[PDB]
Amino acid sequence: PKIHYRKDYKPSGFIINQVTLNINIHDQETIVRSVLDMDISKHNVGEDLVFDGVGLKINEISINNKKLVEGEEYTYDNEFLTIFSKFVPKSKFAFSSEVIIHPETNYALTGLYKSKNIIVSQCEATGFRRITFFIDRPDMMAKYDVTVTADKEKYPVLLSNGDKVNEFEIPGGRHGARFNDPPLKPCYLFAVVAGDLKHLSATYITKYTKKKVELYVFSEEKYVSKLQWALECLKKSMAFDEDYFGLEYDLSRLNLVAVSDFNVGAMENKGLNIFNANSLLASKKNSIDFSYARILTVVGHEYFHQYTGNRVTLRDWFQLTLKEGLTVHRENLFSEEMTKTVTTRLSHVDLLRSVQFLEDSSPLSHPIRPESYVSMENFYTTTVYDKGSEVMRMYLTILGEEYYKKGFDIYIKKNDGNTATCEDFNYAMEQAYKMKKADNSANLNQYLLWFSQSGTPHVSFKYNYDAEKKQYSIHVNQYTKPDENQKEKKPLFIPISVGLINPENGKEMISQTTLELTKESDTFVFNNIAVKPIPSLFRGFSAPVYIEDQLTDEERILLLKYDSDAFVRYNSCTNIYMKQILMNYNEFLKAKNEKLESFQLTPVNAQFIDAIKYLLEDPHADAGFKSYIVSLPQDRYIINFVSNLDTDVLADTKEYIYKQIGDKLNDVYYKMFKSLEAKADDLTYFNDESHVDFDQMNMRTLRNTLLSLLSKAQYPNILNEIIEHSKSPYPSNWLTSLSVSAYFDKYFELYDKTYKLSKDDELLLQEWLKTVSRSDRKDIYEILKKLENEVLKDSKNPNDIRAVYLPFTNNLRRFHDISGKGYKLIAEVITKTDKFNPMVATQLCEPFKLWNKLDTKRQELMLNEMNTMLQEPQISNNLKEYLLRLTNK
Ligand SMILES: CC(C)(C)OC(=O)N[C@H](C(=O)NO)c1ccc(-c2ccccc2)cc1
Ligand SMILES: [Mg+2]
Ligand SMILES: [Mg+2]
Ligand SMILES: [Zn+2]
Repeated sequence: PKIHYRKDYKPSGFIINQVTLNINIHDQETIVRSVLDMDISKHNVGEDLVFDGVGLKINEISINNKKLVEGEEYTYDNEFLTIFSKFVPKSKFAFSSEVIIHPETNYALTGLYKSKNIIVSQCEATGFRRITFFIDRPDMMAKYDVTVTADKEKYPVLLSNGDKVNEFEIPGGRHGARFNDPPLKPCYLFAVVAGDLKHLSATYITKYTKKKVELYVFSEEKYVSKLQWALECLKKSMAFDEDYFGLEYDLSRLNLVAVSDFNVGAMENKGLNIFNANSLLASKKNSIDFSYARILTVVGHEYFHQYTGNRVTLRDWFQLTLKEGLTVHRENLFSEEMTKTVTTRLSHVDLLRSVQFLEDSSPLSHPIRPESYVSMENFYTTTVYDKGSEVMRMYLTILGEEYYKKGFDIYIKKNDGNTATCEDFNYAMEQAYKMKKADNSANLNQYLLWFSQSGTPHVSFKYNYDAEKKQYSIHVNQYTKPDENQKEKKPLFIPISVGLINPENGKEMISQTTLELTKESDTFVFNNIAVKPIPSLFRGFSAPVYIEDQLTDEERILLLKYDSDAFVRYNSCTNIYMKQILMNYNEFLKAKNEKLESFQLTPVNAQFIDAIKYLLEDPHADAGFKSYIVSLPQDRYIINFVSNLDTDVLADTKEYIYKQIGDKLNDVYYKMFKSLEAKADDLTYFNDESHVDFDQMNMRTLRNTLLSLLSKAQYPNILNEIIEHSKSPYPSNWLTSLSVSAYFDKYFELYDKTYKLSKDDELLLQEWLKTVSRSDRKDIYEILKKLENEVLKDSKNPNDIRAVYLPFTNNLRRFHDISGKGYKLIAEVITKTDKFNPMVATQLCEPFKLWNKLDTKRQELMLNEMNTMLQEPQISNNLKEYLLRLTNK
């Protein structure tokens, strides 16, 4: 099993200048003819010519139109084509090949494959080698001339990168289209699409050069009515890149295409972006609210790649976070500006501190620029993407908007049209840093540690106030736990956005301030501080760290009520909850361990409950924010703070705390559920697909959150509200009515009712599957078996498989059943999926990521299932490598 090392990067001994492809799609096979115009590079040392080529059936290969013969002149082992150097020309030459591939049975969804009745490619990272021979690495830049042919009736729409320069009929009911794409690109940005596609289109005029850009969004005919929001999102994306970054689209056309079978959300192939249908298609009748932010995010993300990834590309795959962290950051700026809701930023933090922090404290922990890899398909992690985006965001926090924009433009101007590394970006930011600090001595050398050092830093605080001196001190300490990547962790450049709140009137006591912590510890002193403040720390979540604020619950309540920063308010709430959770957890644990006949639990702080009521009853407070304060922290966040976590004890702990708060606030919750109805469920724009109101969707989130709390509590006659809710036109509402009805005898009636509403829309049915999967049912294992037999069956669609099983794995009480039956079940699904789609099989391993954080019995149960999966004779490279790293084998 070959390990690739970052330190080992060396340029190729060859050059590929021109790619000319003929892709001939037939019923039982696809024939790919390729001519590569090549040359010898300055780094060449007379080596064999070795192409990547995986699963290809060779008809013939040639050099300069002379047929090569197997054994004497070349070898092929289904992975590498090796042409012996004595037969490799010493100057410019042409290599040609004809291979047969089989998209119809390509269920791994990499290379060229069939999704329903659409032929589509997915080449990032190393998929182009599954289509034809190539030196499949992103620093091999070439020009592409691509012809596609196919049955005209089955495949009337043909697409590839660049301009369509010819269309022609072919005897036998076939037809062809030729696409020429002169600008250099890496092969992972190649794409082809063939199918009976329908479209919506628009013309966009660029802000400065006034170029007309044709925008096309495509789907199968059945779902063409779900394309409108995507087209709007694309127009929004283009405008934002223009307005914030001064960047215009450079091509005459941009196509977006939805397909049903896709391993991830979408892919940024140049001028031809390809999407999981669940991240492009929506309608108000057939989609839950979450779809609208999802499409905005994913469309935005692939568009922003056109600069950060496509025009400025990667030298090698170790630089992945340079395009992904940066593009996620750009998409976050975009979405925050489009939604105008504080919950956008909060949702990203919530995801980072649960999922990414868990990864970073797991055996899988890696820095955002790893030192090695075995599987590129396993490389696309929340660390690289989401911690990457926070590292990219910190530059903006450090520099401020004006100088950040200056640095970013330096990066784009200097590297446009070329490959780049993480150092190039840091260099550009450093120039802006020098400008900002007004001295050419300033540098960001220490900042590079964010790329190389793994683990989550812990930042802790102590305070001092001298009333006579009016002098306030913040003592700050950072620490990163040693792990397998660094025995000794170095201090990072940590920017700490801070405010000081006057506790008597809630007002700001200082101007905007970002502390630059660059040592293991520092003391920051403030003069003329008239009264002892409450510090507002890491505003906007200004660094990806564990925050230990060392504040009392009284101080945290004051911030929650009166601070100006949404994240600090939310975090203060989070911290109050965590203190309660840890306390009650240990009390339940003791009772379990000692087999106590009686014991005491510490109640929830009454002033905290009062503060929640205060905020809920404030008509000017934000609905989305309100939904966060009545929800306990995610389980995957909590587990970062507890050793040997007993999931049953945690379930009892959460139950107690929710019941404590509900016993006081349920009447408030109910009053709000009712008073919010009018605005939340307003139908005025239900048939306008371009009208999207993120505040109104947040009101529905709040209502559905409250309905869940009230239902669990068996609030008097709440079943009436549930039934009425099931009749709402909004799928977010009537799917919610299904999951909250879990606690009542009407569950299977709503099950059938909502299934009937869902079954005739592919994506809606998948949302229904998720709702059933995450239902809080005691008979959930029987229900999953029912889903398997009646709906899922032997579908190889990753959306179907993920919908049925992943939400269930978040059922704390049931998935972690002490019998191990839940672990057994998902391991069986992983092994089954691994036979046809290793990438998705590895995704389905996600619940096992915390295995060594659980109680010893559950660790053993999980470890056993992973060892069982590892012993399967037919285990994929993906799954084997992943489980070996996860189990520390
Ligand atoms: C959600 C968000 C938008 C952040 O990301 C995604 O939807 N897609 C990613 C991505 O970065 N798109 O730009 C992405 C991730 C992985 C692949 C891949 C890698 C190997 C093989 C096959 C596929 C391909 C794409
Ligand atoms: Mg093959
Ligand atoms: Mg299907
Ligand atoms: Zn991306």
